[PDB]
Amino acid sequence: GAMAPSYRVKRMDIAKNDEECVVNAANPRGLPGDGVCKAVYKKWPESFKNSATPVGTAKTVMCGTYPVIHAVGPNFSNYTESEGDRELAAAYREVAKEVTRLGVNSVAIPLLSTGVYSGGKDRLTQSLNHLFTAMDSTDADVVIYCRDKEWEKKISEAIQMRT
Ligand SMILES: [Cl-]
Ligand SMILES: [Cl-]
Ligand SMILES: [Cl-]
Repeated sequence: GAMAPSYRVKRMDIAKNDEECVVNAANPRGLPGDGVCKAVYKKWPESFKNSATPVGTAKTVMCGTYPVIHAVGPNFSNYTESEGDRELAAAYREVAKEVTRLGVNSVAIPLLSTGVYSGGKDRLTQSLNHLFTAMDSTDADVVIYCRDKEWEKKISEAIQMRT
């Protein structure tokens, strides 16, 4: 575990993370995809061997000894708000199980279902709160990656609000 487990946020490419493992915002089919998933495919393509997994689950594949946790958030274009919310919470719970199982002291994590899978809605708060629900009981240092300056501010405020 980390000596004083923390949450931090960074505005940069998660493919350049400084953590002991990465969470991919994966598609269920293990395809290279777009956004976070395409960056993860370019950086850790070996981790896409048998990475396909259902919505609401996480499947870890090693790239060398570096773990890539493929977490499949719901596409809110396809799910109802209710079912999508349930699956988004579940994906994060599976990430917490994997991070725990791997024994890492740190993890780089994107906000699941906030991009192409958001169904055109702002889901920062919904996705981050499900991340917290899942990760709060873990003792890894969590580093949340985002790309938008306004998101960085909002994520940072939500972290600081709890401390
Ligand atoms: Cl960058
Ligand atoms: Cl997404
Ligand atoms: Cl972002």
